[PDB]
Amino acid sequence: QISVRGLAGVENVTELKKNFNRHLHFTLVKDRNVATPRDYYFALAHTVRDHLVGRWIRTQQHYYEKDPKRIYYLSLEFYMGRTLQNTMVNLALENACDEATYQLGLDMEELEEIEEDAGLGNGGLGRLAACFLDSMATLGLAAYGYGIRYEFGIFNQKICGGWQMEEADDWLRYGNPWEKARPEFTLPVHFYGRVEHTSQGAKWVDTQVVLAMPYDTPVPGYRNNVVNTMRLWSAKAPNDFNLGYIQAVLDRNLAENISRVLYPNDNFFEGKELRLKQEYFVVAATLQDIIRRFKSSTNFDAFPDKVAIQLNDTHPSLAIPELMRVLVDLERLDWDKAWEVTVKTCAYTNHTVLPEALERWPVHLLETLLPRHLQIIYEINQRFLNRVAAAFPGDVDRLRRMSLVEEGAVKRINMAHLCIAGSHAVNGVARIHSEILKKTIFKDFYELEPHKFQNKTNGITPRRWLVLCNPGLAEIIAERIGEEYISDLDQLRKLLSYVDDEAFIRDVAKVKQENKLKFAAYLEREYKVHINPNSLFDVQVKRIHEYKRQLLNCLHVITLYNRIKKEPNKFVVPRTVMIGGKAAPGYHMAKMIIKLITAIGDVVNHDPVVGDRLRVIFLENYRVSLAEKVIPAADLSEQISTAGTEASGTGNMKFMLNGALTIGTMDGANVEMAEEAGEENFFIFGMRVEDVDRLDQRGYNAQEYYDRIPELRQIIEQLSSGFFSPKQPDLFKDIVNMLMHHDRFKVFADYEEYVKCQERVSALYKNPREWTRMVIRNIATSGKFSSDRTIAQYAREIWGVEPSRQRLPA
Amino acid sequence: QISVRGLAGVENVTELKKNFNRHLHFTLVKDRNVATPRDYYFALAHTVRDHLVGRWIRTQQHYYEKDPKRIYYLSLEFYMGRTLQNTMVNLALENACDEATYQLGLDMEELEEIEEDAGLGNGGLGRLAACFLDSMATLGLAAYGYGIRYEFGIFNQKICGGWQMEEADDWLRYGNPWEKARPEFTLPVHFYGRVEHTSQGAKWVDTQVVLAMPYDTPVPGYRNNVVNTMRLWSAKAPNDFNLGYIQAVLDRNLAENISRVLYPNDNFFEGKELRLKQEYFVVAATLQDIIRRFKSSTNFDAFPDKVAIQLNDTHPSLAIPELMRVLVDLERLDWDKAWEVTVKTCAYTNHTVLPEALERWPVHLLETLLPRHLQIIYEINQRFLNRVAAAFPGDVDRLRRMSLVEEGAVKRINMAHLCIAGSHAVNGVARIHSEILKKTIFKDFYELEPHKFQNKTNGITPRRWLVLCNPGLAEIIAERIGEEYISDLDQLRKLLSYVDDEAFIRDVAKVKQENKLKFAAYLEREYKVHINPNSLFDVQVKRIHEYKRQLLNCLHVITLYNRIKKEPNKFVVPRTVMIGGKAAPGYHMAKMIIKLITAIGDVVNHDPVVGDRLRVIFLENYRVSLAEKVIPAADLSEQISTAGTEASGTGNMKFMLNGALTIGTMDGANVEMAEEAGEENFFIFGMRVEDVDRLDQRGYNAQEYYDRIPELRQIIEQLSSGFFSPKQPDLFKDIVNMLMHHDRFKVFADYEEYVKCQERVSALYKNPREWTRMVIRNIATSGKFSSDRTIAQYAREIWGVEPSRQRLPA
Ligand SMILES: OC[C@H]1O[C@@H](c2ncc(-c3ccccc3)[nH]2)[C@H](O)[C@@H](O)[C@@H]1O
Ligand SMILES: OC[C@H]1O[C@@H](c2ncc(-c3ccccc3)[nH]2)[C@H](O)[C@@H](O)[C@@H]1O
Ligand SMILES: *Cc1c(COP(=O)(O)O)cnc(C)c1O
Ligand SMILES: *Cc1c(COP(=O)(O)O)cnc(C)c1O
Repeated sequence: QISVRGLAGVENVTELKKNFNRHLHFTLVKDRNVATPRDYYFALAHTVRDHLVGRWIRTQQHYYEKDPKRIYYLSLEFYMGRTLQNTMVNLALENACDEATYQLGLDMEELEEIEEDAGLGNGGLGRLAACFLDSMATLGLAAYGYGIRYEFGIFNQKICGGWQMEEADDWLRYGNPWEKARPEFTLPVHFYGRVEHTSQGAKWVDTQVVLAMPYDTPVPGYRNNVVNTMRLWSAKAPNDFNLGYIQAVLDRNLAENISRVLYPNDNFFEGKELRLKQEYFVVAATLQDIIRRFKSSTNFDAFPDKVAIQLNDTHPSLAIPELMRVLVDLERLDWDKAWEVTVKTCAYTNHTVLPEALERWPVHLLETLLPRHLQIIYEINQRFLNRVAAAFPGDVDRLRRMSLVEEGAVKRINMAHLCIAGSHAVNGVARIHSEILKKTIFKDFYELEPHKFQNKTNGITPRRWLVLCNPGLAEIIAERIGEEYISDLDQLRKLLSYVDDEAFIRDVAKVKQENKLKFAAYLEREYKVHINPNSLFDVQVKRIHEYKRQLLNCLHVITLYNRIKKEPNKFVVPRTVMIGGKAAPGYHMAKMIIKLITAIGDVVNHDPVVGDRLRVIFLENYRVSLAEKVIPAADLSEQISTAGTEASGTGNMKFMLNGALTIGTMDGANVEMAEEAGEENFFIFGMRVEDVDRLDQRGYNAQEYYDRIPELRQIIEQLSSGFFSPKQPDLFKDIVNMLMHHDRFKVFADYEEYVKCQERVSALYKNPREWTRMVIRNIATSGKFSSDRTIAQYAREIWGVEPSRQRLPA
Repeated sequence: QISVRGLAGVENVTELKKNFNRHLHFTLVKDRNVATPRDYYFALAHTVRDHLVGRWIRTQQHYYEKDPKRIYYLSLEFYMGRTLQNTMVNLALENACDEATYQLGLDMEELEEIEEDAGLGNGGLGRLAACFLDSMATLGLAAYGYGIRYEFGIFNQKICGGWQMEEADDWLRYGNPWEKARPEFTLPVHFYGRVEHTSQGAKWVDTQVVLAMPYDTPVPGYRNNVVNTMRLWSAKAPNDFNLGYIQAVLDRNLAENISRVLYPNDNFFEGKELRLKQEYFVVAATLQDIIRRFKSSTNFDAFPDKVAIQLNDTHPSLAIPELMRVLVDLERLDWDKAWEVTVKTCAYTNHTVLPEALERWPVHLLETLLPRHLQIIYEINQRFLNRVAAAFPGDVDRLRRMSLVEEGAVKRINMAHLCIAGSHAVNGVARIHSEILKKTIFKDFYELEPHKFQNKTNGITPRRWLVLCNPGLAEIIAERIGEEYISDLDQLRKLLSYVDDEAFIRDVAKVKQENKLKFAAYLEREYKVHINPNSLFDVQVKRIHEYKRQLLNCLHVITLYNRIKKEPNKFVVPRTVMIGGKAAPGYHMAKMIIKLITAIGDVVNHDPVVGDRLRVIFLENYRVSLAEKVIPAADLSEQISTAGTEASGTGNMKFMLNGALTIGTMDGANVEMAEEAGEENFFIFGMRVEDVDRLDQRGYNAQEYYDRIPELRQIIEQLSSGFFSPKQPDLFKDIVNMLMHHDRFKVFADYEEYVKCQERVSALYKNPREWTRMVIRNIATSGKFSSDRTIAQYAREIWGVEPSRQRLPA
């Protein structure tokens, strides 16, 4: 059908059809008389998977022979989404599979919808890791993603009576065809125990053992025949575990719980023992695998030449003391030499400055769980602080500020400080964020070792986030500039030559309109909700958080509603306002925000005076597969975090690539997006970081805004009085109280500028041609935000390896 | 190589080789440079499995079209053992696979040893169910085995310092290629709750739900292209289960524990809640499946014409009240009609008369777990006792004896009484056992309904238990009488014509000698133990129990040792005495017996005066795969249970078929074995059932035997004084005390006759030709003990269906 989807050759189509039938019979043990759509999905998945195998084996053989430097990306989260379409895209099989299934009487798009997301992450951080794996394969790096195979990923969200309910994501129920269990490479991981000091070193003894069993998933690069590995560990009890008899067998669940469930907090630290066990489990199993592979190449001098470990935030920070443990206690290196190797091997990426998100573990937990690691951390701390003391003599407050050990009621270890001390490079994830790190929370460290600090602005893969989810847009682009841009996104700059081209303008607008119709149909079909596809699609999709300010959007929506009710017969640009995202189950305020959004919808969507000029929809169960549907359909991307709080954002980049305009604060990567596109082509509003600092210095008083802005006072009085909750008039009192007296994120301070900026959005939407021209200017300058760019920078500036676009032989 | 193993055609061998290579690459994702023997085993298993698929689909299609009466065999245990060789045997692929693997440079026997037993049973009862499934497929019956897929089967036994240790049997660790998960046919099962009485019937409400997910395993018939199904249920929590958040997800293990582990008791009742949950889980899921299949053929009159349910002991007895529940509460049949259907559908097999093995559940457990079922059982009981009262008016003691409800400290439900009331047929498992049932524990029921009571003497499948484990013997038989006997074992009678044939005599003895050499090599290789292959191999393998009297064997062994020490320079026939079997983990006396056997070995095996004239070996981890090795190697089969205690025995039959002579009491099927072969060709000793009754009437006094038999007194004094435990002289005091004062199984009473009979064994072994002739007379008369005979009797006399030997098309 469309060019970028590859060839449908007769030989290939014939072969796919016979292999589909073979799997249906032999693999699934079904015949066509009783097979369901799910069986058909599985038959196609196995058929496509077979095409990965030769390339997977050959890639891994190639790395064994050539022995390149290996990159190990450690993360507690990999938010992969679905695999079938991505695999077809990267192997150039999409049109052939479409044809084959068509000839068998099946609709491939319908089969694609059966696949479960692999939801092994919370949001941005987990999805970044997934985009990174795609880029590393596409750039030919010998890279491995290491994580935990959670039995239950991020919960499925149901909305009941306007409230979030959680249900378990039993994603493995029907089986996962994309992983390969590797029980033969199972490794032991130790917990608890005690340390004995002998004549020749410390010994960690009397430990409890849990086994780590690996499952490998292939990660195909884009049309280069490279297939890298994501290895995820699963917890298993040893067979003599607890070994009256029946109870001992049932108690194996105590060990196996380590990999049972993903902690569902986004940008928040919950200091529970089970989470710490997860963090050590992934690190301990991974490092044995790394060392095994290194020895199969005595001399650890070369370790940093052959190994890079990248820590995705502090979650795998125990890699640092674990590597020291292994080198010192087991390989018998002297401390100084072990430390040199460790520092040169490890690098740390910071993804947040919010204090409630920073990991600070109680010493007593580490003392009990990981006694040798605590000893090592103390020794690291003493030696580090000796360096600080020599560099800044007499500066005793610096010593307390920089210590890895925080004093107080409960002593804690600051894991971010540990990562900086033990890494040769520390980066933030957007230019403003990296600058904030050097100016504020890591200022002391930057003064001591300025060379360590870098920036690596985040990106997204244009395979998943354009070609896969928006084939219509990919095609009209390819018609003009060819296909090379899919792995070299900077080529989209060539589209600036088409900003006055009437045909291109028409095609860009038609693709958006088709995406909007398709999404509006999806809504009716799966959720019996009826929306106007000619309205402006105004979307904020992301995790629910105070700092992301879904509440500010809410205030705007109520303002629009009140303005309509005040002058019903005046024309306003029609909007469909869509807000979606999950709240952490324990985060009461975030759950209240969801209820507020649905409550606003209940009033607005049923007011006959409003008609279809304003609709407010809560998009349930936002996840990667839903992002792939809604983002291509959006007109306006809401990126409205308080300046200084969103380290980067990546949803922002997805919307830019897909032909939405952005309304946003100068926060995270929004700053670089505006710089690339031009400030004239971006709807920027609100306080900058320096304005937030000025407000904090004199003191934020929300009452001042309430007193001076009548439209804002009206809304607060409506909330307080029960206008949006007639049967429970005091329902939103927690929200009002927070806004009025302890709002850390200054919602009222950006309200006026936000509403005024939204008026400018509506004015531009009234002129379709000029709206579309501004869109073309955004799409054309989105190239910087490819994760191929990001990964090439990590490769050259941190890992010391050169990317390659050269094909392996097929 | 050998005839009965089928053809090795060039086309077939070529095809097997290419499919082996295909699976190795695509299924296992390995190349030949890194593949291990385990990968090679899996490649062969997938290759052989592919040959089952077409026949499996076609068989099940055939039953859908023809709609025969379906037989459902319900059991808590299916002791399947390994599947690879059995599958090759039944599909006539053994020689082709041997050739294919040979050409690939692999030894197929070595690959076969990698497969784990499916150990989903304790011993005889579980293995009977497995032999039955093989026979039902071989006889063309539309039969389904339904059970529980335990995550952990019977424990692996380790011997440490002479003591049994248990370790978990993690049989699924590397995956099970023989099962097919069928998550799409998952069914709900209810627990707890309460009963509400409405205008139109009872309602069971407020229940907790656990899901039952089926896994299907193919059961191939012998060369008839029939492939039946064994469906095993696995417990899954619903996704809203318990739905702070993390704990709710972790607590899913509470529901999933139902299928976690097999209770490891043989012929013993442990009345625990988890066991009751297992019993209901299998019954409830199975009956929904049965009813679904029946409706896909409103009129339940025809149900008994289309369905037979066979209860393997009382473990699935809840089928009776569950079927009533469904028919009355859900389908709204009147009680009398529902009862008629239930009785005509269900049949019960009893496998034990030991009081400690009979299931009697406390009413309070059923009250809490299964409140509606208790109500139904009470109603069954009232209506049944009304029938008793009308038949035997005024006999009030009969009413109390026959009641389903046992009065006492705790009221209990007698499940055997429930099964008899609700079944149209009740059978024992050997003629003497069936007679005991009518004379003793079920006498009252027999008087009320004599027509219900039958006998079905047990059997064993000659596919696994001759062709597979003893190909050498199968071959020399086939050379004389052809291959037809493998599915018509009565043809072995033709071998009586060869009892004076010098060539046949030589071949039978050579096959035994080769089996003994092979087993002696296995011992050294895997357990560094050195045995004399010219000695008489004297073997007792079976679960450790007081009633099976491993202790009586022990007394004989010590007697032989003491006789040697008394006259060292006299000739005695050399013996290797092998005893193996698992003890239930909670069964203290059985664990002490294991320790006694190893302690005797420690003394005997290291006494230089004994030399290699007597060796005592404890065979560790006895299980189906070990039985397949040791049974072909045995000379003498020890079947020495106290008369009246072993309902049938099936090991006895395995030894007979494989060329061992039997020393045994007249118990269980030993009686029929002696009758078939001739008493002259069997070493029979000891009390008959009527002698045991006479002793019980006057009172068993063990001291009398101690006082009159000096050889016996010597042994007891050795045990008591610490001769077999120097460092712990009082180690065996529990054993001595039991023997002397509370031996329910009268070990001393059979001692003299046993020792004298063993002397006759030794005398015959000195004459190889006459020993071998007696062997031929046993093998030749073993035909009755095929489970094909057994199943044809169930089919004709209980289920009302005709067996068929006709091939389905391939
Ligand atoms: O760099 C990728 C993204 O990482 C998010 C992130 N930081 C910390 C976490 C986090 C902490 C604890 C548990 C789970 C996730 N998540 C930031 O909020 C985004 O701005 C950023 O675009
Ligand atoms: O009929 C097959 C075999 O069944 C055994 C048996 N009866 C009850 C059980 C039993 C009870 C509770 C839990 C597990 C197993 N096992 C008998 O002891 C054998 O004689 C007989 O040959
Ligand atoms: C991209 C993405 C995110 C991150 O969005 P932000 O707006 O940067 O927070 C979160 N969730 C899902 C499912 C995503 O695809
Ligand atoms: C046949 C068999 C049994 C039953 O043996 P009996 O001597 O009848 O108790 C027990 N266990 C295994 C592994 C068997 O193969």
